[PDB]
Amino acid sequence: VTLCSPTEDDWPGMFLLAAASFTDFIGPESATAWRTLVPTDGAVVVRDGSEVVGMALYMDLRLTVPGEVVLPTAGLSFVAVAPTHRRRGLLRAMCAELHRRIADSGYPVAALHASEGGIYGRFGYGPATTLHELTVDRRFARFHADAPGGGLGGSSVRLVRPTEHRGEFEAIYERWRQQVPGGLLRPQVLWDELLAEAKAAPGGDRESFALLHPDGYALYRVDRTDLKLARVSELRAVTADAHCALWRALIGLDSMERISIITHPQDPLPHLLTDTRLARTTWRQDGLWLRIMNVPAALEARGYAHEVGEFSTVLEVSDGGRFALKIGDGRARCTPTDAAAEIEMDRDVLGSLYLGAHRASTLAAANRLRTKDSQLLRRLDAAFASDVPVQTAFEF
Amino acid sequence: VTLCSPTEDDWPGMFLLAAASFTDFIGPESATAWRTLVPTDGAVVVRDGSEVVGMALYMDLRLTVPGEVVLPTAGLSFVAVAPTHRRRGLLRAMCAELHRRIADSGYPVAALHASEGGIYGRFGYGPATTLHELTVDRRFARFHADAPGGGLGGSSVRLVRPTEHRGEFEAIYERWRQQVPGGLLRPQVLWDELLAEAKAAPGGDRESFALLHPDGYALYRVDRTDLKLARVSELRAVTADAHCALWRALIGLDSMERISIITHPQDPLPHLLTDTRLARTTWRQDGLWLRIMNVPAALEARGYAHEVGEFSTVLEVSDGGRFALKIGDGRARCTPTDAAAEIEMDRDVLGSLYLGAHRASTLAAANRLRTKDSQLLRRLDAAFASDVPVQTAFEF
Amino acid sequence: VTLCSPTEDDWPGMFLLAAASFTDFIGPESATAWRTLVPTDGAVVVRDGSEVVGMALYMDLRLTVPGEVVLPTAGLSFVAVAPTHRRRGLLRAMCAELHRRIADSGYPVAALHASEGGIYGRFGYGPATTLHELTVDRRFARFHADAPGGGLGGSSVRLVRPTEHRGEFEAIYERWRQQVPGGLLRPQVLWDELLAEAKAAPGGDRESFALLHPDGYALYRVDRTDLKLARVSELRAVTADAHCALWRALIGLDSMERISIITHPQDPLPHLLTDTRLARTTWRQDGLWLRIMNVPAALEARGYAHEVGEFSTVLEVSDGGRFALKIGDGRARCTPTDAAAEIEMDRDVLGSLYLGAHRASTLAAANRLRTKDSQLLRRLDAAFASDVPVQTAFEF
Amino acid sequence: VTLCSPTEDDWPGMFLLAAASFTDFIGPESATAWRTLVPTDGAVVVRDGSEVVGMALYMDLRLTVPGEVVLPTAGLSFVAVAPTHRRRGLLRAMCAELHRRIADSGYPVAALHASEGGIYGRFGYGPATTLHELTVDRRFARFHADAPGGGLGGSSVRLVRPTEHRGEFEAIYERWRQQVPGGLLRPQVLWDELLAEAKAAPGGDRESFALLHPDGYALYRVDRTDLKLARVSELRAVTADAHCALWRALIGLDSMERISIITHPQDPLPHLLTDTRLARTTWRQDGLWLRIMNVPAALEARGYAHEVGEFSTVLEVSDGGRFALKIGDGRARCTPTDAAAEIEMDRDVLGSLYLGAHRASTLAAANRLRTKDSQLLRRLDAAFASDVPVQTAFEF
Ligand SMILES: CC(C)(COP(=O)(O)OP(=O)(O)OC[C@H]1O[C@@H](n2cnc3c(N)ncnc32)[C@H](O)[C@@H]1OP(=O)(O)O)[C@@H](O)C(=O)NCCC(=O)NCCS
Ligand SMILES: CC(C)(COP(=O)(O)OP(=O)(O)OC[C@H]1O[C@@H](n2cnc3c(N)ncnc32)[C@H](O)[C@@H]1OP(=O)(O)O)[C@@H](O)C(=O)NCCC(=O)NCCS
Ligand SMILES: CC(C)(COP(=O)(O)OP(=O)(O)OC[C@H]1O[C@@H](n2cnc3c(N)ncnc32)[C@H](O)[C@@H]1OP(=O)(O)O)[C@@H](O)C(=O)NCCC(=O)NCCS
Ligand SMILES: CC(C)(COP(=O)(O)OP(=O)(O)OC[C@H]1O[C@@H](n2cnc3c(N)ncnc32)[C@H](O)[C@@H]1OP(=O)(O)O)[C@@H](O)C(=O)NCCC(=O)NCCS
Ligand SMILES: NC[C@H]1O[C@H](O[C@H]2[C@H](O)[C@@H](O[C@H]3O[C@H](CO)[C@@H](O)[C@H](N)[C@H]3O)[C@H](N)C[C@@H]2N)[C@H](N)C[C@@H]1O
Ligand SMILES: NC[C@H]1O[C@H](O[C@H]2[C@H](O)[C@@H](O[C@H]3O[C@H](CO)[C@@H](O)[C@H](N)[C@H]3O)[C@H](N)C[C@@H]2N)[C@H](N)C[C@@H]1O
Repeated sequence: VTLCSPTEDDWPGMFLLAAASFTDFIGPESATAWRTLVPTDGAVVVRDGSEVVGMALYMDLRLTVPGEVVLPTAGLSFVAVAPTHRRRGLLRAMCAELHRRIADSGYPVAALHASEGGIYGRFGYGPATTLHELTVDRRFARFHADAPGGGLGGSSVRLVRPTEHRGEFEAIYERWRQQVPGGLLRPQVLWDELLAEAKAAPGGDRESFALLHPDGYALYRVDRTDLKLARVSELRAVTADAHCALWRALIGLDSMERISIITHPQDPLPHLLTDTRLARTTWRQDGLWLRIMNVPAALEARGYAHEVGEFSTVLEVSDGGRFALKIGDGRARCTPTDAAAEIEMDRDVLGSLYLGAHRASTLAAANRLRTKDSQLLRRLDAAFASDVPVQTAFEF
Repeated sequence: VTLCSPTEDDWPGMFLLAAASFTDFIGPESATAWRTLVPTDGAVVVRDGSEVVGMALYMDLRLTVPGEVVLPTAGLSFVAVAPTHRRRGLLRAMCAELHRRIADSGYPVAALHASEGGIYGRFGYGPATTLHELTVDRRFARFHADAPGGGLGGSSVRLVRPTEHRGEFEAIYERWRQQVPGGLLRPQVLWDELLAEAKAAPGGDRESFALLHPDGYALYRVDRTDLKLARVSELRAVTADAHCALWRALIGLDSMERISIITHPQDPLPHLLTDTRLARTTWRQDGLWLRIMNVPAALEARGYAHEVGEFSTVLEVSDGGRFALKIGDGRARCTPTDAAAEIEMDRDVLGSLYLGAHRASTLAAANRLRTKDSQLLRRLDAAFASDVPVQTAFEF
Repeated sequence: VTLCSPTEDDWPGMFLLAAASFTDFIGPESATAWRTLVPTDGAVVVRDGSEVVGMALYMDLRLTVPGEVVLPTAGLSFVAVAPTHRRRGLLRAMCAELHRRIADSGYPVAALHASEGGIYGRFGYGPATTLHELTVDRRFARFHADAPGGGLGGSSVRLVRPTEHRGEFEAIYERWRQQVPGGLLRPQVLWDELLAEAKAAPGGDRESFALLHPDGYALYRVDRTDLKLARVSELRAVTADAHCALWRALIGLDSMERISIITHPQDPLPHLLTDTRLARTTWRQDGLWLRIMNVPAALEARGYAHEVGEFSTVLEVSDGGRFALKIGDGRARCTPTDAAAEIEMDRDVLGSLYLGAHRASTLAAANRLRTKDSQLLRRLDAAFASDVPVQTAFEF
Repeated sequence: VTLCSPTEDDWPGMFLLAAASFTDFIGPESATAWRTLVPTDGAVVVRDGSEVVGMALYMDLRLTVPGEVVLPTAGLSFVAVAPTHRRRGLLRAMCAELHRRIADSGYPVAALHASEGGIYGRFGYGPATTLHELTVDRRFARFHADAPGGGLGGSSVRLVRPTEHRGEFEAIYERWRQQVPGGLLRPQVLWDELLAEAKAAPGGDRESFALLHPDGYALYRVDRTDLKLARVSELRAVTADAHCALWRALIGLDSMERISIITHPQDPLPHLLTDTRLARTTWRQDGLWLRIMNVPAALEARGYAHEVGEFSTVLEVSDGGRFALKIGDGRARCTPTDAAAEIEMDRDVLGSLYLGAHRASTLAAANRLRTKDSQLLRRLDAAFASDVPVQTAFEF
């Protein structure tokens, strides 16, 4: 039982572990298209002797952080251990090895989508974003008088087939993912897989449809079993007008009873209607997890709030070291130090705070970050707060 | 069809309307005990001729706003129109007559709990707090190493009967309601009714039990049909230690599978556990609704964030007039004016912003509040943000 | 095992059988009030030897048949055989004995409400009325432009306590039950029990409410578990304006989501709304069962349609004999004969046709009534067709 | 916003609008086969400017009315508007244009199947047939002694594969559709679609089977998820003997617990069983909708009841003129007039009455048809009543 990099002979064996560990595994076909994003020396395997019984890999992704700064991010995926080799310490060996490779490759941050909220708590990964499923009873849904595009006249939204307007979607998404914190770059290979999942599979999902705006798009599909529910798989909108214009079209679906969308907590849809409660939050869960690899490099690259007063403090990470942090006028200075620490927090506590979805005061009451200065807490709350609402791009 | 104040002969007719309109009507018995909080001329009735076919009233309450300031608040309750006289315009007359009396009684703000999120949107009421039902699978629940009171020793929490410790609960709640925004003063009569609902009703609710801490308490009861669920009806905790100590006791219930609590979104519970995903938000809804009656009086009495630069702007309320606002050092200056306005919003929009549950940027994207200056928006978001997270006190 | 009339000592044993056989047994308390409607030698018991192990009785009722004629009707009720003595022939012995007593007392017709549609098919009882449960989604419900009382002004419907208006309910019901086919007389003892079932029972049903009109009333209650459903237990309307005005009030219950009512197939409610489909038929079942005791007495006393041409024919009942029937201008002559039979049907087939709920053409297609004259068949459909729609009064 | 006839270049765009608006859309393949029934200039489209956003068409169909007379009927189908162009008045323009085209082609009546019972209420369409689902628990279902084919002997029903016996099915249906009111002519192209849906689709419906009587056929299939329910999609029987013969076969399916069938209210199935209540009506809805295009041409071509006295009256339609009607001996005379009106009804009210599914007394109670003569009402009920029970043919 040892650890090494995989070969071409290992890939048929890696699909077998994937299909048995992941129920939503996209088959042996699509995993090759996802492989084009995995860099060389970006995957680890464990053999027994010998059959492959452990695997874990990261992808080269581009995550947008607050202040429209794009960071190279290691996207952890395909992390699976055979049921016959658990409790031994294969995950502990694989994840510790990959982080060593991620740190050598020069990645400031590492990210993943968790299957459970307890596996990746100690590994330094913290829930950085929040998924927020909204379900709208569209039969009662009526827009507020203040909602944009209230008058009569040719609406700027069109009902189009998703595969026939690909070039337009790639352009809109690119404009979205650069200005919205949490946005990820979608390469050519990922549009290939997303657009192939739009056509109706025999015995699977229904045919997807698209609503097209010059500054946004809605990618929806009717549920296979619930023929009265339209499930919006994707909603990208650049302008505030584009968001409202796409929803007037979505509630326009007179064939449907309900419209469901997995979105972000600060979605302005509830206020867009007369009855705010008609946009019910049916489901809430953490989305994208973050592990800050390079502490000073990640904190400096992020954009902060201009509203907060200029302050300086010494921050301590569990086993990441001790860092001096200077925040003022939107930008931050971060350099390694050894002066007396004011705030003490674990590696995963910084992960949650980074994108600004979780307040430090909330984590302080939970005693996840410790400080004797209560005024410093109020300043970290304001400084880490993102100007543009945090969103989850896509699952990987 | 005429509107007037109720006499002693009207109450028997009023209880008829109340029982036919509200399914959870406490009965003609308990409604008289709730009446002791309604001031003279604080109720209105509509008769047909003659039987009463429309009623509305408010209660004298004390709401705590950001900055530990306690405001006199009109608590709109018992608002019902007979099913034989709907679409006739009885509510429009009654609510207008009560607001008149509320303004003449010098109340800065009015408050209610909505049965539907669309009825009171036009009357100036906006969702001021947010409810957040957390269901924790306690079997999988394990506390984080950072959680307070992690070591062994005699726990300061006791399992006591709620009716036998009334003096302690009243003392703890009074401390809680004064320091937490959204907190309401609970008089002698409401404590009488709360403890009356603790005892198990024949064929109804089960017997309530209490967990008592020197600085907090937990009121819970087993669900009538779900024998494995413990429903925490009330959780009040003054100190950060008390919150954690009470939750160790609640997860200590080895008889139960799940512990459910209706709380606020900023609850530190999920971070207390090793698995944050175990504290599942099963239900989300608006709680307390607010209508600002006296605009300058309400805004000046409120405490604001220090972590924002001093600014001044002219705010306009759709039909409430025009006001100049100066925010600096956590306090605000507000007086009526007629100089050009920089921000335009409806009366209900201010209600949502007041306690600081909703951000101004979110309402701006929904075009509920309008401005040309985007810098002002960022400042309004930070200034209105509550330091101590907002909580819903009780339902009325 | 012997059959005889019951004494005073038998009653405590009868209530044991009733409680063990009927789930909705009103207890030993209320069954004594129902006993005041059972005439002397109108009840039979079967003892073992000695304990009572079989019971059956009939009540002196007054059924209104087409043409506003009221016939004294024996109402079979409390028919139960102990589980320890079934498949023995106790029911066949009891029912034959009661049919002897009914015919000796001189009742033209016999009536019951069946627990299964197969037990009383052989005994001569046929499904005489059809129950029709309509559940209306009142949130979507909007009245048609042609619906009576569709303007502004004081509505003539009141929301009242049912127990405080007994005098008016009895008066309206009496006017209703006399003009509507299938209507039964309700004695003082039954109004006693009806109003006693209106009050809220601890762990049972909720408090019942009433909507009163000069020419009609509606008794409704919110379901014990479904707090968004209001069940109309009773809707007596004399005039067409009363029916419409009560349904404006019923849909006026803004507290509820759905209004359910068990009524008749010829209810004008669906056409009273803009969308006829909003009044969905959620449940269909047979109501009152009818067995003609005296074939010539019943057919003569009934009222027939004036539209059909005058015809004379000979009909035969399987074991009831052969009768010549002369139908012309509302009234009919029925005298026993030995001439050639043109129509042949079982005793229960006449029972179904009598009130005019089931057409003869439907039974002829099923071969329940036989004839070689198809022109005679069309004349039977028109003649037995009730001018005023057939309704079920109350269950017994 | 322009309305015109569709070209060949419009069809790919029309399929997109069809698939998005209809969930049960038969795909771009099958819609071409249905288009062989759409006559030249029998379709309309609305373009934006240009993309097609509104569409509506009618099919050349042959409906059988009471009296075995077959009328050419325009079958409205594919009527849909884009979700981006609703509340604009596209349906009002399209339907009015088609009604203008239908009248020019010389059609007496127009027909459709509605998605909601409120959209086509004002356009002149009324519920003309009634759907009636019956779920029979075949485990308890035992046939009555009077039911045809009682004793032993070789049954004249066979279990056959539907695709191998196309010739007989077309022969039986043609006999059925000509003698039964509501019967539609099913051309060569529609039998292609019906038999193509018989084969088991991967992940969809299961293999369809057929029961063949020389005078009737039964098309059934086991439900996708409910492996104990046999869904009878089609039951056509010419003789009353065949109807009973097929049901002995259907209840013969010992693999099933329940047999469901969407039929008509006057189905003689319950009277075939010893327990009439085993044939439970689980579902009840309106079927075919009829708009009378030519008032005198349709009324004269219909067969009326012989069992009614001869009468003459003047009928009006709100905005469709005034007509003199004379009914006697089964046939009617109708010519446009301007003499004082006796009966006043909307255009859709006549549609409901025409096929004889809805009684005039019920519609007069709901004030949908007004007359001061109550005697005239009783005669309209008897005259319009169809001798042969009305049935829904197929869904279009
Ligand atoms: C695959 C995998 C992580 C388990 O491998 P494993 O061999 O049990 O992991 P290890 O033995 O190295 O465990 C190391 C630590 O992680 C924790 N851990 C591992 N799997 C866990 C799980 N499913 N839930 C909670 N904690 C887990 C253990 O508590 C352990 O702590 P310790 O060091 O104090 O003993 C595990 O998640 C699994 O089997 N899941 C199914 C496949 C899957 O869906 N993967 C997740 C993709 S995001
Ligand atoms: C009680 C009550 C307001 C009904 O009275 P009503 O006579 O319909 O009220 P009015 O006719 O004065 O309504 C005036 C306006 O309020 C709106 N409105 C009133 N009740 C409403 C409801 N239940 N939902 C949505 N909007 C409502 C109407 O749209 C109307 O607008 P308009 O002025 O443009 O016509 C109504 O809320 C009700 O019946 N609710 C059930 C009883 C209850 O539980 N009370 C509410 C507790 S929050
Ligand atoms: C009460 C009662 C009928 C049972 O008595 P029993 O001794 O089984 O009746 P018998 O043996 O005299 O049955 C005589 C005939 O009636 C029929 N019958 C009796 N009970 C029946 C039932 N529950 N369902 C269908 N048919 C029944 C039998 O087919 C039998 O026919 P047969 O003479 O060809 O054998 C029976 O219905 C029962 O026990 N029900 C529970 C109490 C109850 O609810 N009463 C009925 C209210 S309508
Ligand atoms: C197709 C269609 C009716 C939408 O068109 P539309 O542009 O909204 O119709 P219009 O704006 O011309 O509406 C005209 C009238 O019809 C009524 N109406 C339109 N759609 C309606 C619906 N879904 N339900 C009830 N009423 C409706 C409106 O009340 C309006 O009345 P008004 O003249 O008093 O304002 C609509 O049914 C739809 O979008 N559904 C999806 C496709 C479908 O299923 N069609 C029905 C096939 S049978
Ligand atoms: N317009 C504001 C409305 O507020 C209240 O409704 C509210 C009820 O009062 C609430 O009931 C609560 O308050 C009542 C007393 O009013 C208590 O008896 C009960 N235990 C408690 O749950 C219930 N939980 C929610 C409901 N919206 C008033 N009853 C009616 C009034 O019209
Ligand atoms: N063979 C005819 C049978 O009719 C009745 O059953 C019927 C019950 O009497 C009915 O109960 C009704 O009648 C009883 C009184 O009999 C009322 O107390 C009750 N509120 C009311 O619902 C109930 N709704 C239906 C049931 N089939 C008799 N109880 C028993 C008798 O054998």
